Amino acid sequence: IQMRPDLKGALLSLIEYYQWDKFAYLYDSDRGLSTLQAVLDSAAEKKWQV
Amino acid sequence: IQMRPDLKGALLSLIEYYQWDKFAYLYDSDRGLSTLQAVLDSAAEKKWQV
Repeated sequence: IQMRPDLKGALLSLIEYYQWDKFAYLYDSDRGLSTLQAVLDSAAEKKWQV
Repeated sequence: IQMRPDLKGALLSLIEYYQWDKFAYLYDSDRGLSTLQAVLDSAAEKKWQV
């Protein structure tokens, strides 16, 4: 019973609102890279230079 | 006692050999992401577009 909501989708919509294209993604090897894969897989569909 | 040698240094030295600057890194989550962290952390040290 994962009480925490899936944050992957939330952050993906915010970067789309500000219309970013070239940023830096500082990640810690702690909470998992599930939010890192989500933006790395989407780094090809919507182009980004992350 | 890990029999398999570390590949992280080897691949980085070959990419530096072919002198690549923009490539595609198709990784599978199966064998881990230790090599994925090696290219991502070295993506900034040499300024690549992965």
